[PDB]
Amino acid sequence: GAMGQETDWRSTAFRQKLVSQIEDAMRKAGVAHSKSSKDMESHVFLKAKTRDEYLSLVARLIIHFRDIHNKKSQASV
Repeated sequence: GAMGQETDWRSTAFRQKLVSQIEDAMRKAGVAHSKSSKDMESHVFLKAKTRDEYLSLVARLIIHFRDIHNKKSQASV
């Protein structure tokens, strides 16, 4: 798989993998404004209080991206 535990979201592998996801969704999402994925993920982390807060804000971000590019929906940035 990838990992067994779940009490170390501060691990490089963790943030790393997540960073790639956000970068992938954005790419296919077709957007441009903020600094960059790396910068976006970094902010979310420092903005989060726990592995949940981050994983939460991250998911919403990725999902919102898929919708914007998905079209035929609301999509409000």
